[PDB]
Amino acid sequence: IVGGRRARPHAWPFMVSLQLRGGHFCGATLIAPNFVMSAAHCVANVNVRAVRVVLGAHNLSRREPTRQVFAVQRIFENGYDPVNLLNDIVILQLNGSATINANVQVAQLPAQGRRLGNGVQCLAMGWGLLGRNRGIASVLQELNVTVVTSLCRRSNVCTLVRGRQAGVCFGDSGSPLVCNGLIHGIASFVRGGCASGLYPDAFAPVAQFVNWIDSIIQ
Ligand SMILES: *[C@@H]1O[C@H](CO[C@@H]2O[C@@H](C)[C@@H](O)[C@@H](O)[C@@H]2O)[C@@H](O[C@@H]2O[C@H](CO)[C@@H](O)[C@H](O)[C@H]2NC(C)=O)[C@H](O)[C@H]1NC(C)=O
Repeated sequence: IVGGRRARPHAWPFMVSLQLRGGHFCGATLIAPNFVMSAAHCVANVNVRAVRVVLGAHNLSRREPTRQVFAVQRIFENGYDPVNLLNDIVILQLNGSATINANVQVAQLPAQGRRLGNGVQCLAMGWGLLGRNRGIASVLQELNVTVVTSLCRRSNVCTLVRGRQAGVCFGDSGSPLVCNGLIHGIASFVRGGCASGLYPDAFAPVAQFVNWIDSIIQ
């Protein structure tokens, strides 16, 4: 997240960090005790059996007892198109079920097909790069963004910060976009580099995949 701010500790208990030996590489959202939702791009070229799903985290640089770590048991895809950057969503079934508490919670999803109008206010978040040249964040970052339909296709939910350069960046892919209390997007891709101030950030439109999601998590 470029130009954002540190989130209050555990302000978003549904926020997930996907990690590999080296550490954080993508975000995710807890949508049920044993299911997380992320971007298909995140697991396209990675050894799923090596991925660690970290719940209840805030500062990735410190050892946190509030954390709960799981492995990926199964993957559910929905037609991800790596060339056109479409259907960038995947559901990862965990090797166990999370203990729901103050630091680990299930997110609320929108109604199937619900679209967001131009002007909707959302909150983007993630442990991605802090700048168009700053590196991965230690403390979870959040950012106020506005939904825009221009310079965006109907197959995406896009957002833009006006009056300054800010937005999601590398490492934020798969992270949730919260709008009106519901997870309406999954960070997918940027254009013109991070926080260009020109191209809106693109997210997978969660609302379009609700019936699919529900068929899997019950
Ligand atoms: C910046 O964003 C915060 C948080 O956004 C809201 O909550 C998110 C979880 C998501 O649901 C978004 O769609 C929401 O817009 C805004 O904080 C709210 O501020 C109002 C007063 O302006 C207050 O009454 C609410 O309780 C706050 N909500 C929360 C959860 O903190 C804030 O207004 C935004 N600022 C700007 C200038 O956009």
